[PDB]
Amino acid sequence: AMADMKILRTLAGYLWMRDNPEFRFRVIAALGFLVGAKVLNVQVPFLFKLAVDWLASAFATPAAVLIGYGIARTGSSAFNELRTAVFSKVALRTIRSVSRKVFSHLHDLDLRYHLSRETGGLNRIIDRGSRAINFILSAMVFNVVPTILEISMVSGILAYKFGAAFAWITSLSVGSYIVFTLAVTQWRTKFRKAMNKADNDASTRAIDSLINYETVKYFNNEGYEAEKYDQFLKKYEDAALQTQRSLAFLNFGQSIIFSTALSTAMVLCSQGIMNGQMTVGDLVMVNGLLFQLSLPLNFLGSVYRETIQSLVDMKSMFQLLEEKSDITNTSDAKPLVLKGGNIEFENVHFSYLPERKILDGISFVVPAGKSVAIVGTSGSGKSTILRMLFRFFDTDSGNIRIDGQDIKEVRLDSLRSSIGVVPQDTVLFNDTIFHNIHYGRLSATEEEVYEAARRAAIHETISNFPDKYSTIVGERGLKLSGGEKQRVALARTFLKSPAILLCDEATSALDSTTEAEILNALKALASNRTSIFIAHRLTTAMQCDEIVVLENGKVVEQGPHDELLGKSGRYAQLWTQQNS
Amino acid sequence: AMADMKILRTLAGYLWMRDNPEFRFRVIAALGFLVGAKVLNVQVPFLFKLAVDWLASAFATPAAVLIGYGIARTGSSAFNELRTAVFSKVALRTIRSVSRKVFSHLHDLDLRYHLSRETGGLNRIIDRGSRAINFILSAMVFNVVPTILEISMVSGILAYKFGAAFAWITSLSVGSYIVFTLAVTQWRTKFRKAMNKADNDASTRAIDSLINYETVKYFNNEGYEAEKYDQFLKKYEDAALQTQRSLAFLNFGQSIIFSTALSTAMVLCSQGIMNGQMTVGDLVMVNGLLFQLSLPLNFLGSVYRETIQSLVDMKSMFQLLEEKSDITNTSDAKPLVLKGGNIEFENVHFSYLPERKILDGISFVVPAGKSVAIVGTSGSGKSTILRMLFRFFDTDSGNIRIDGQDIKEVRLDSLRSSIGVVPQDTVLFNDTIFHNIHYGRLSATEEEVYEAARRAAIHETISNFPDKYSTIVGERGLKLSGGEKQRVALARTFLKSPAILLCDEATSALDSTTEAEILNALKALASNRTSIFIAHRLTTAMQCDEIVVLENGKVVEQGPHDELLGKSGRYAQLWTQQNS
Ligand SMILES: Nc1ncnc2c1ncn2[C@@H]1O[C@H](COP(=O)(O)OP(=O)(O)O)[C@@H](O)[C@H]1O
Ligand SMILES: Nc1ncnc2c1ncn2[C@@H]1O[C@H](COP(=O)(O)OP(=O)(O)O)[C@@H](O)[C@H]1O
Ligand code: VO4
Ligand code: VO4
Ligand SMILES: [Mg+2]
Ligand SMILES: [Mg+2]
Repeated sequence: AMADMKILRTLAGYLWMRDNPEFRFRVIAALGFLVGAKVLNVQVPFLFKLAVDWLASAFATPAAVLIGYGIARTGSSAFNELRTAVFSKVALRTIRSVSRKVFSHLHDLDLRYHLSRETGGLNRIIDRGSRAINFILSAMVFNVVPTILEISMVSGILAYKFGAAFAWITSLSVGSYIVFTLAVTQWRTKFRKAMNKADNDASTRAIDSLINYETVKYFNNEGYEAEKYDQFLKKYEDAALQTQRSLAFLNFGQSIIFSTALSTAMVLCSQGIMNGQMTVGDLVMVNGLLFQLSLPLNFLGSVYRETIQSLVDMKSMFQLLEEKSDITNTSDAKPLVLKGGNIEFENVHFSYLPERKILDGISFVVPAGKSVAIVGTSGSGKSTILRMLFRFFDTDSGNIRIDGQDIKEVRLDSLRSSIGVVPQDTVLFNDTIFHNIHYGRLSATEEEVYEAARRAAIHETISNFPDKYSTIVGERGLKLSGGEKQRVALARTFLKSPAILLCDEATSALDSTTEAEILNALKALASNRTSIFIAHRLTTAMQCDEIVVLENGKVVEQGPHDELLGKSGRYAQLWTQQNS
Repeated sequence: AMADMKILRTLAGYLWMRDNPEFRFRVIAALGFLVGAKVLNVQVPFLFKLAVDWLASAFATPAAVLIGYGIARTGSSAFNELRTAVFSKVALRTIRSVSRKVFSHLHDLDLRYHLSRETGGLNRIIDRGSRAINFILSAMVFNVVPTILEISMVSGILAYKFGAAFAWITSLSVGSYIVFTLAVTQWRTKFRKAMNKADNDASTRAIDSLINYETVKYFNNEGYEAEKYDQFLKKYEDAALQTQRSLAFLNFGQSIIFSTALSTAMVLCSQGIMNGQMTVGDLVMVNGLLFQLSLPLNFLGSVYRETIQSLVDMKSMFQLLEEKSDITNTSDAKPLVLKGGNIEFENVHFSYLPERKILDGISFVVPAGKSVAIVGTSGSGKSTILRMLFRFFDTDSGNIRIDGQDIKEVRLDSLRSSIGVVPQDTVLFNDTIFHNIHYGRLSATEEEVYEAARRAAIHETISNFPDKYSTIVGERGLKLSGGEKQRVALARTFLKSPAILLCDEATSALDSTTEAEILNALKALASNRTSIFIAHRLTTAMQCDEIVVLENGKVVEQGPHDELLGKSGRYAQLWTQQNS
């Protein structure tokens, strides 16, 4: 309950944004436009009644009255239609601002929220909530107050010409109506939540199946996905069908309470034909007044039903907005200043889950201007150090140091800009290859981009393409070949030119002859700055000065290439079979 | 225009599905429920008027009349609410069937449509269209005919008591109203299409940015995505703002034509106070009758506006449904029968685009029970043959033969089941690893799955996991390591056990010591059936009997390992530097 109150308060603050004085003029103009129509709408029946009465008692004068009636009809519609134009602008501006803020916060969220997300549920929630905000903004300003005022006016009219029992009857009817409506809305709130949960799951299942299109084409199991989607759609079918019947119960209950209220009103007055109310003029008055109470009352019931209905969909975003990143910067942060690349590890211990410990007692030092290569079993978690060094996941009980400085103390913005890393799996934007290669540094010019491709051994291949530097790379970089996709990612790091180089499985999908050229380029440019290369191939680690072997989360042997081969350790066995 | 007529005809056929006799009973019940309410609704004012007139001329009899008035009010609402329950069921069933058919056709579509799709536009279109069908189904059955009948009845009532000019005035007003409404709807149709196009682009851009989360976290360029999303949202803002004002023009035009029609009606009758219509009773009659014409007429205008509005969103799916796969099976197809794996190529020529030719004059033979390995430059397009052999893309001017049979003539279903391929890039479902490894063959039992993992060198690693055979693999298999993800894909092919094995970059992210065990398992199981291994590493091709070198789309050297080394060709140079 109090969570919804915070949601309404936050939305209300957006409407009354103090920064823009134009919005203040815009909102008050629409309100005055509504009250002007409401006053004129009341005046219209009075003008018509006066003309009819005057004509009955009795030409230019009726014509002017009929002309004035013409503008009155035009004026009532003119005020209403001209009112919604302004509020539409302010509501749409609020929609855009809220969507942009949600987008920014979603990208601000931590990595642990990702890698386990429901792809599709996020966009479905965003669309559903963005559709919901417009109605809540539109209805709240113009509908709640005038209807209550009209209800109060009609209540005062009915209080006039006291019947000494009609007030009690209508109070009881109103109380019963409110109780019934609140109970029905509270019951129906549960059904919408069940339907919403099923809809997101089907969408994310469909999107996952679409992502697995290559696998479901390689394997003949195509009907299984259709069957699962049919089951999810059947669940959504049942959830939606339950809601529709519940709506019919509310509508039937809506009429039955008013129908018996009208019946008991006519019965009560007919019971007093003699020794009581004897004027038949009052008989039509009570019927007309009750209808005049019914129409605004029915409008109020729809407004609350739609508001509580639309507010349920709103809880989906704002729960996501309350999510906070686990990793946060220190209250006092020092900018990262380094004159050389030195990395030190002091008994780092880290675990993805409390049950299993991946890293245990790993300690190594990276001298400035030197390259260190780590090799080992694929299950040893060698790449976890590279991910942890980038501070994707914070350390538990270990000390990590760069140039004699605390990485945790150092600001994240400064930390994530001095070093550059080549991803193990290359992902490319669905945009031009020129944009993909220029994403490394937007300040770079065309000459810098072209020379970077030459050292990546890709400019010659690009020159032979039908569209030089303009081919459209497909979704997730599927259109380009594996090797060329690998070369593109390396070119981004080359253009970025970071202080510390961290390549992860660089020469995996690359032929032998091109790898020799790439390694020579690395050993010339990266002489003055430290780098760390990780790869199972023995040829890339041979050139490195220092080689260590990591297995089962603990370092085994350290030293240069010559010492490792002589020691006849784990490294020697790996190189022996590779040479063959 | 005629395209929309086909769309309406297809939707109408779903409602009258001949297979289910229950639907026929369901639709006719609702129609009879509506006409019963309509007849009773007309009777209600007559009953009230009779009671008032009888009471004025003049108790148990009025009480029974008021009681009967009570059921009349209850009966009118009971028929209407009980009507919508059945049609909701049939409409939702139609929705589910249409969504399932669209899902199936989308997965039926060809590969060329994929790999260049707009991820997100598809789901947004599906959601928008699925929301649109319900209103069109609901409104068409119950709204078009009764409103026209009521309009005709009121037109006949106005034709009664001829004024000799009111019929002409109302005919002119109706014609002008229809012309104005059609013109406004035709003009507004363009605005909706512009808004719809912008919405899909923003969604697909956001989803692409979410997919590129790792890259936008590795590189500090985070604000660029927000700026692009803001620009797209601003375009959608402008497109939506243009629509809202156009709606206000229609509504203002709605009232002004009726307001002047009422004004000229009152002016015309007031002009004939003398020497004409002198009874003031007719003055209120024309006013009441005009309002009785106005309410159904306004309802008709809203129905057409909503129908033409919702039909624009419908064109999005049905254009996609008309899409047909480029590759189709032959009219007469023979089941694939083979006693051995023989593959023959006869001057195959294939090109992704007409500008560049990738494959030119490639001819090779794969003997039964033998393994052939191809190596070369990454840009030589060696993997295109494997993709083409699976008939993802049809050949242009080449002959491809399996066991002396035409692959094109052989049915696609039979062709895509005899052979199995390991993808170059491994994609895993967002489900349990047990389900991922069991996807190879649903008929396999638990024992077959467990023994398959042992030969994949992954059971030992899985046993040490916190959740044995129950860990949840993340989206696109990001949670698991590269090596373990590679091993999982191999286990699927092992469980499938196809007649022809085709591995693409199998031992890429795998340490040396595990690769020796895997290769030994391959050489024992795959002795009786042919296989093709492609990889840049020289150790995997050494064991193969026949080695060929493919560069620049043409074969260079062929023969066993010993002959290739002696020839001092391209293969010798590649192996020389690898040995070092
Ligand atoms: N997202 C994850 N969730 C659970 N366990 C993980 C995850 N990533 C890695 N591991 C564990 O870490 C080990 C591999 O570590 P990783 O850093 O992936 O090494 P590499 O990348 O060199 O294969 C595996 O045994 C696996 O169980
Ligand atoms: N989807 C594609 N669109 C355009 N060109 C492509 C596509 N896939 C491959 N190519 C071209 O084919 C060559 C690589 O072929 P490919 O079969 O990817 O070989 P490999 O997989 O061994 O790298 C590249 O030079 C590239 O230009
Ligand atoms: O040249 V490949 O992308 O098939 O390793
Ligand atoms: O063991 V790895 O997945 O970093 O090649
Ligand atoms: Mg490859
Ligand atoms: Mg790896």
